[PDB]
Amino acid sequence: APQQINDIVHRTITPLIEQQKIPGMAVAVIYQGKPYYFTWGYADIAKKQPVTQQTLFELGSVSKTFTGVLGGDAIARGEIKLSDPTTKYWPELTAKQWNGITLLHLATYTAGGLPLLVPDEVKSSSDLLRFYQNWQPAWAPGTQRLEANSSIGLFGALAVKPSGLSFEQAMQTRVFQPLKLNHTWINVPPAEEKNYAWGYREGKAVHVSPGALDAEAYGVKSTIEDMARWVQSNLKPLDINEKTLQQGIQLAQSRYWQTGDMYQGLGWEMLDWPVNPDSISDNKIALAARPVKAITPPTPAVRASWVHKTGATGGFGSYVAFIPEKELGIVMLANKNYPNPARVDAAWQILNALQ
Ligand SMILES: C=C1CS[C@H]([C@@H](C=O)NC(=O)[C@H](CCCCN)NC(=O)CC[C@@H](NC(=O)[C@H](C)NC(C)=O)C(=O)O)N=C1C(=O)O
Ligand SMILES: [K+]
Repeated sequence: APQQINDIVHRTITPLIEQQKIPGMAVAVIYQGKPYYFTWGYADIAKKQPVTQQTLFELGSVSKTFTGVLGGDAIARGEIKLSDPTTKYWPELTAKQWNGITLLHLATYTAGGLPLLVPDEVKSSSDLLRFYQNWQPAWAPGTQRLEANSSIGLFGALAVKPSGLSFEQAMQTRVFQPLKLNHTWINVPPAEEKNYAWGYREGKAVHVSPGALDAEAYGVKSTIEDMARWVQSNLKPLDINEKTLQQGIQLAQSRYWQTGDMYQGLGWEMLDWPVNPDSISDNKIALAARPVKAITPPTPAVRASWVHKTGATGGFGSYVAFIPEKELGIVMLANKNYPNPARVDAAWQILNALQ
């Protein structure tokens, strides 16, 4: 890389790895549209496998950006509308609380207090219908935001219903394959297992456990090369040749709701750039309910934005940020779940120094 990039990334990430005891890390910076890669540590401590540009990391909540874009692509295809009632796509959802809950609400965590996780004792398609039928909202729809894998995960499952495809098949054919994300996976194939990093949680090697709507909310594993390509695609959607996908990326960066200085997209979250770095979590907050103000109608993707998403599984911590008006971006993938503020701090320190 150019020495300026080299030096800001290594002076920022080296002490981050130290302080947070991160076993393994990959970083990509996208600087004038062009990726630059950096790796440290181990992907598997016991087997002494290093992190490389081909290491797969669990993206956790960053997976939601893929679900938001796949949903955007389905809207652009005319298969769904965000204004549609949920019940249009799941008619057996007959319980009265669902009257007035739209796909917009599900995609943006505004349905009225759907939980962070679907309960572990929900396995089957009948178990999932009972869970949603029996769920009692705390709030009226479109009033309060509570980040929820049960919310955006249901959005993703319903958004693909009119295509006739499974969620994975729609994701593969409509998002991963057009963007040449050939080492990005909902289910890691046997051939790629040698590249799949272990996560580490209290010294113990761990992968993300199966659960209900886990592909749709937190199930994507990717490399630092494919995640750099995902940032480039989201920075510059008009270079994408597949029309509905280009439009789906644009819809995922539209501003649907405002809480404080943040704006809720489909998966992506946004602030106005330039951004105060204390204004940009899990500083160990298990549940953070916030009032939202509708942006009526949604603002199309603002190029002067800090667009980002954090992500965690038990063993992994991910972070993606980018600034369309500067052609700048960053992906940080780690095999430890370390505090969200340390992620945002390091990302800001890097990108600020490069504009
Ligand atoms: C801020 C949010 C919004 S929703 C967001 C969301 C996206 O990243 N989180 C998840 O999907 C969470 C991650 C929780 C991190 C450690 N507690 N759940 C999962 O990924 C799946 C369940 C998870 N199950 C577990 O029992 C734990 C966390 N794993 C281990 C190894 O102990 C697993 O890894 O298999 N999590 C939070 C939160 O409060 O932790
Ligand atoms: K599943």
